Amino acid sequence: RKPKTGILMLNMGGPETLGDVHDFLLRLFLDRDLMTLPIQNKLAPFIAKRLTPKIQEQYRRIGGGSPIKIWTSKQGEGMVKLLDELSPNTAPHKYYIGFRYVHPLTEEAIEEMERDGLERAIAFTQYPQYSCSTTGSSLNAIYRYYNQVGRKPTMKWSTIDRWPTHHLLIQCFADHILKELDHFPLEKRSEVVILFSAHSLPMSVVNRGDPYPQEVSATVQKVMERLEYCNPYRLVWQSKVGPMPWLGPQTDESIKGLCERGRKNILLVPIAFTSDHIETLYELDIEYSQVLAKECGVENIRRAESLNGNPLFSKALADLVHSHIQSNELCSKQLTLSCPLCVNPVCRETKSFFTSQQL
Amino acid sequence: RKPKTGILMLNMGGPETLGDVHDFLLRLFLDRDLMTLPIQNKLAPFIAKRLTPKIQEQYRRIGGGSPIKIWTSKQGEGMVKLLDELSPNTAPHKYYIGFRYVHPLTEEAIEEMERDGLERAIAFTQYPQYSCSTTGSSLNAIYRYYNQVGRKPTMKWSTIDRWPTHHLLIQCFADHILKELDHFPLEKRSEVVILFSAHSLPMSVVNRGDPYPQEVSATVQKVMERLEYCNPYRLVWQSKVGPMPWLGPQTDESIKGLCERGRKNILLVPIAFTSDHIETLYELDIEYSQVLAKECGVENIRRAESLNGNPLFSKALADLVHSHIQSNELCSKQLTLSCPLCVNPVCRETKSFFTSQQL
Ligand SMILES: CCCC1=Nc2nc(CNc3ccc(Cl)cc3)nn2C(=O)C1
Ligand SMILES: CCCC1=Nc2nc(CNc3ccc(Cl)cc3)nn2C(=O)C1
Ligand code: FES
Ligand code: FES
Repeated sequence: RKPKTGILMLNMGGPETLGDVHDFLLRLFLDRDLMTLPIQNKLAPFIAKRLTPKIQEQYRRIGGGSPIKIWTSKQGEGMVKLLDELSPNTAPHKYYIGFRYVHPLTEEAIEEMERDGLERAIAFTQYPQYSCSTTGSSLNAIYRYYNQVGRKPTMKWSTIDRWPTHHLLIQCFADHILKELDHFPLEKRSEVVILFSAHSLPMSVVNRGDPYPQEVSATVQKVMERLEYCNPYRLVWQSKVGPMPWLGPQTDESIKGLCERGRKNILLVPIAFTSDHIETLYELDIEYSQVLAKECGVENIRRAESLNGNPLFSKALADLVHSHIQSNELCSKQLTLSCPLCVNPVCRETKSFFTSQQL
Repeated sequence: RKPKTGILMLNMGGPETLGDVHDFLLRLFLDRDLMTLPIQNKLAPFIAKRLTPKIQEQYRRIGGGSPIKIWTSKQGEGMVKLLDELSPNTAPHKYYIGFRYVHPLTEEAIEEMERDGLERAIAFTQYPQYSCSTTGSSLNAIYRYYNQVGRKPTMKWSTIDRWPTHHLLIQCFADHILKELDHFPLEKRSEVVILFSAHSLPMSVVNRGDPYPQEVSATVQKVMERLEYCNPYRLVWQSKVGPMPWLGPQTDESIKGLCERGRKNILLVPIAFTSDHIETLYELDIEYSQVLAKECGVENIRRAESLNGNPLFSKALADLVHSHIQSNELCSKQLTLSCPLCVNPVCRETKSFFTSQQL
């Protein structure tokens, strides 16, 4: 039977092999929604070639590439198997992967969805918490695609544009935290500090009204509420690059600071990610948990397992799509409000693209 | 009958009359927990005398002084009346007001509680969301009082040090938002943007790991959950002072930004305050809603009523104390973890003061 409903899973993506690193970095630094550097179409290629060896070396240290596509695929397969049973009037369902910076690109996925002749298309961001830098840029690419080709879509579009507090997402995080708490020495379990580590944002993005920090904070609160506040916690921020101000405190300085103040039993939680990638496998697990932690005299530092192949996460994705379909929603209420200090004209056009869709 | 249980309600306070402004500013700029300044003991009286006319004029604009003491007293009386019936084994209950920067000062309240011979003393911060600059500095003052006086307490101490998601606090905000939504023209109700406006913090405090922004975000999420996401919202930050970086976006810039982008129907919500004071009556209601809003061409800008005399809020306070008593908690789990980049040694001493209390 031909596919009736397409679920486009949106992520920035990462290079699968060392050979993919250069083009990954090229697309990243060309992303005007992320950064407006001068002589962009010529300054970004210089940055890409200069940083490729360093970034190749990071991926070599975690096994040669990013696992994002593998995990996204497994999660999508499970989502589809459930949806075909959950929602037979919109079946058969097909998942598509739309990466921002590597193949398959969002634009290639849209071409395939259209070639498949879908009736309905769901832009399903894989970022639970919305940032203009993540979900916003992915959604812009969908709007831009139809604007560049100059023709209108042959499928009815809608988006699941955020889901920071979905009860099954929360249950997954709480399950992985408890599982990891069990791996500390029993005499130190109560002593463990839970560091929720989310990707940071430049302060210039925070200060123009990006909803990401507040939504990440809501995920943290719902998790800790499900855990009945069993351990103390803090929300800290990782992966800052460059010389500009970013939202802190930084994860690495917070680890170092806890250690120097007698808190040497630490549980890291990647609260803004749904699978492993360079920011967990390299930044948290190598740079912080092995190098920094040893330098500071950590007793035990562990990290909750990424959601990856947990079947409850696939259930969460299918439940989100099912509710989205039954409610006839085109987007969240939050998407109808663009950032108060937004300077990009595309954001309003992308918003209107989804709110005006024929049902 | 002799009072048995004292509830010390902690707030920064504000000057009741124009004559109180100078000493209010003096204590404010002498507070090393709130800000560090060179030669503070001679610099602060310079700043205090310089700023007194300006600040007296702000208070003149809202009727001659701060209403905080009035509202705190009404809230405390209602709390006590309920507690005497909720918890007769700890009755009679008596509330005490402990202001940081005006009379009655935290130190004066502690003296009175001790003189009254209470069996039990509860440090009940009136900030639902914890910052080291608000609740932390108030709790430090309790520890420092016993440290300076050289004696030990004659009453058993505990603290309710935060409550950002208490279900009755959330209901009060939701009720006031709905009531104010009804005062917009019906044809614009759906169009209203809800700006949750919380007092900002300097980035130097945020980057230390202060828990405030995450907890404020959690209050916002629970309110909007109760409101069923009926309107788009943003969390923005007010009351920045000085030239250093603070957490944004600023409330004033956000109002102006919305107006220039076509969102001319705005509901302000003071999400980190429990009553009116200068930041609502002057900054929000005069500086932003009358002057700024008129210059930008707002159609309707309103503000949810502060919780003030709402009897449901008094029920929330009594429910908090009652549950605190039943559970034998000395403090939240979160208080047992100091800021990872905290450089102030009193914070740990204060923490230990409460965790170590005889039950
Ligand atoms: C306005 C452009 C300035 C820039 N904004 C940026 N954001 C990021 C990473 N964003 C991110 C957030 C959450 C998650 Cl889950 C993953 C990724 N990198 N970056 C830059 O290099 C320049
Ligand atoms: C002219 C005064 C200089 C300063 N004023 C400051 N205010 C604060 C945060 N206060 C705060 C109040 C209420 C709430 Cl709900 C939350 C937070 N920090 N701070 C400084 O460091 C210096
Ligand atoms: S920047 Fe957030 S909407 Fe354009
Ligand atoms: S600064 Fe937060 S504990 Fe001292």
